[PDB]
Amino acid sequence: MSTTLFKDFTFEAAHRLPHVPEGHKCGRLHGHSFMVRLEITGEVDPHTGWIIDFAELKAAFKPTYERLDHHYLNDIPGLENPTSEVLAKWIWDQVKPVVPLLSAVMVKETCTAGCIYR
Amino acid sequence: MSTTLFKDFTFEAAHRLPHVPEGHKCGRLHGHSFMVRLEITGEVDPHTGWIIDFAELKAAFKPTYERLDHHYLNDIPGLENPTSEVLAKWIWDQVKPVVPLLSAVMVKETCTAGCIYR
Amino acid sequence: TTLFKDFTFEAAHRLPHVPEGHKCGRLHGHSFMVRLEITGEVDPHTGWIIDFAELKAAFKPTYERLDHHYLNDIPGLENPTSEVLAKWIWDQVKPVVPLLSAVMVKETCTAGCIYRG
Amino acid sequence: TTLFKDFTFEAAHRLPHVPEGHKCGRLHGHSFMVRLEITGEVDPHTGWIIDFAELKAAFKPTYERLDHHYLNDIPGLENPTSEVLAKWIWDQVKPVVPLLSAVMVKETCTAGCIYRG
Amino acid sequence: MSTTLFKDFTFEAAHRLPHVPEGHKCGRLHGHSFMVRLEITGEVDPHTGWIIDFAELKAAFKPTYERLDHHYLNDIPGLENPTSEVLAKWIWDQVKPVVPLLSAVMVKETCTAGCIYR
Amino acid sequence: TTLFKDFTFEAAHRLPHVPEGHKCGRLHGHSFMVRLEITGEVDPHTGWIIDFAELKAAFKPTYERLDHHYLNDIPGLENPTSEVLAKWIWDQVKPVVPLLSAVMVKETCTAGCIYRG
Ligand SMILES: [Zn+2]
Ligand SMILES: [Zn+2]
Ligand SMILES: [Zn+2]
Ligand SMILES: [Zn+2]
Ligand SMILES: [Zn+2]
Ligand SMILES: [Zn+2]
Repeated sequence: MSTTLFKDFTFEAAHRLPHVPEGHKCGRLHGHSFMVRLEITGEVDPHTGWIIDFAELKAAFKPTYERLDHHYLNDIPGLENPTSEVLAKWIWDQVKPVVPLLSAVMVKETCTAGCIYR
Repeated sequence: MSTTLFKDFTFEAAHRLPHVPEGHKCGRLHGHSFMVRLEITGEVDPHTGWIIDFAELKAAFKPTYERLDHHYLNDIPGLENPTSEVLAKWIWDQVKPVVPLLSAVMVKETCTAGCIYR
Repeated sequence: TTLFKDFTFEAAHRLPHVPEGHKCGRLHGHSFMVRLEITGEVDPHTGWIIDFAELKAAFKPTYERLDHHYLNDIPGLENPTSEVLAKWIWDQVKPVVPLLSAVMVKETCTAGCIYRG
Repeated sequence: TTLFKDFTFEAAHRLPHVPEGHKCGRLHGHSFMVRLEITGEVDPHTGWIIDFAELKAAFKPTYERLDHHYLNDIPGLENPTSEVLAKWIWDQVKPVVPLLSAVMVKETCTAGCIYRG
Repeated sequence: MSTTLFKDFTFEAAHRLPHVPEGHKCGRLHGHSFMVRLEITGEVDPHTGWIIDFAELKAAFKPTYERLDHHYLNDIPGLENPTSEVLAKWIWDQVKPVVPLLSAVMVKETCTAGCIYR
Repeated sequence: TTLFKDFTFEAAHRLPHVPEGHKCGRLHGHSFMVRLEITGEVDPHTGWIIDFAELKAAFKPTYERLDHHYLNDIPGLENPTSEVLAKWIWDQVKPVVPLLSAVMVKETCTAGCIYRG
């Protein structure tokens, strides 16, 4: 049987949805306190007792983090439609290359509402 | 690989357990601040960038919601034994017909205790 | 210096004096949070105003009266609003916990009430 | 006796008067929490200081002005810090809710601000 | 399709990591407010409407609980390297024998960081 | 107007002056929450009482003394109750943050302590 590990970051940005019908609240400029969850799966080095470091995880994420934190998302190439579904994937795509063990990504824009890409 | 989405509602009702041994706290009339989590899986329309709406999800749930919120659960046909296990299913059963993408239902009666039916 | 301790208990209530078919008038329930908070000086030796276990015991009677119960049944709780209810709690505990200074009650996660003094 | 009600709304803002390329000066956003809290006596009959639904309605105008909006656009919110912002809210509501006694605003989960009186 | 159930406990202990490079914050004596989640899967007795009791679950866990709560973890045989990965497993191992339905164990040492063994 | 900022740090402690084999006397630990809160007037131009980053820096020394450490080792923290501990923190920070008005410490999620003034 298997072990997975998981780490939460939060960040602050503004976004808007380009393709919502004209009235929709969601297409007005607005913002959120997003939460992101990286999750990794793999083996547990018998010496460190770790799937992986974390210092190493943080710093691998960080440049991707910094691009979103306290920023407007539609200006980031890839996120012209900054939906949770689109964003969760956008992350997977940036970090999967530098974190091979990336198992799944989760994005919550509100307390009460989220998204999990694999 | 695949994307799932998820939405939290909370509601207020009273319930009691019909079949607990005579002393049990749980068979006295009492109530809870329940939390319910609908989760859907499916594809991400390339134009909307959405698995589905939400306004559309909310309103599809709503009649089922309204029947539980600020109500006593044993009076609802189906919930004569308003356990989490029984309730989580009871929901699946009402909403799966109107939300084909329903992937799983979660019911938490306390902060610290829940149930996930699929 | 003030301390404060928090408890959830799980119960039912309806409000009797509410309009027509208003939804708080239908027998419902909530997961409630109660916060006793107390003010005194720390013992220069224990480093404590009270245990937190001295507290627990002194509450426990009132606590099991409410947890997993229906509130309207409880003399003094005909009409169990947050306001009635926090006050009622204060009346029960102030005798057994003289240092006690506030009682806070929350029905839901987002509403709540403080009965000070 | 005090009551308090809590609301999240979801919005964008940037701070105009901040150094160089400081990160709060880049157009960002937050999930905000607002807490109105009010002080009065309970009706000896309703058991209430106010509904919580009387409240909701009296706020609702100001609330939809902020939710899902950009704040700098809102006259009086050029410079939307927590401090500016809680005060601004107080100025809008104190007229419509005279019992109102504090306004608390939180940008993030861990920072926040109370504008009393 | 299937029902799983889940229960949260929290506990207080101190631990340190034996095998971190010399500076690391993590190898200094420190402690945490850990959270543990037992999760069970099985069938729902049609009379009780329960996968299982809980009173029965609690008390089956309890001796294992008591050994960790308000204790230093490196002194417990098995936990000489009290990492989340190692600890989550350590639990599985103690409770799986007395709770056959144990489906998965979760350990969170901070609000923002955890581990799920199966 | 008051602001408040929140920090978790992760540490160990035991209480020396506690009965027999009482469980707080066994070397344990907690995830602690510290809340500095401060009261002053907002700058009519910045819209701020303080940064939140001016704060962070002024705390940081005391903060890394506690985070990931054992508390009984720290002069003045023989006997690290919440009460001792919040006060101790106040004594360290009030010099570096004169506007500071409360310090709140929480051992667990449900207990806690405020050292005002
Ligand atoms: Zn949005
Ligand atoms: Zn129940
Ligand atoms: Zn109610
Ligand atoms: Zn900001
Ligand atoms: Zn640690
Ligand atoms: Zn302790």
